[PDB]
Amino acid sequence: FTLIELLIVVAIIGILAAIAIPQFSAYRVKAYNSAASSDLRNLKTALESAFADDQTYPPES
Amino acid sequence: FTLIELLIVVAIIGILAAIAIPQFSAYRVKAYNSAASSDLRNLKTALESAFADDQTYPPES
Repeated sequence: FTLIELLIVVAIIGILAAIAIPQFSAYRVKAYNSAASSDLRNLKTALESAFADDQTYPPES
Repeated sequence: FTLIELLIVVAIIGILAAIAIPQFSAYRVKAYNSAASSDLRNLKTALESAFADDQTYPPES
């Protein structure tokens, strides 16, 4: 509308364009880690189930 | 408790359910036999006692 109105908008667009976007890197690597430790604690039950069938842990591959 | 704990129990119940139970058949037939041979060796003394009373073995039945 008025030149002064178009001077507040550009003064607010500048504000709302920098709101300290956080580093969402550590908060995701923790999920990837806790998939692998879960997966290992599960894998152990398969190994120690298979031993109590065969008196041996499985052959590799 | 834990699934692995319930995998050792079933691995031991299977063991303690097959411990080579022996054939207790010959070890009992020997007792039945040695009752009858004892009984005969006793019965002979009654026959050969009764002869030395009557000059005869008993009539049958």
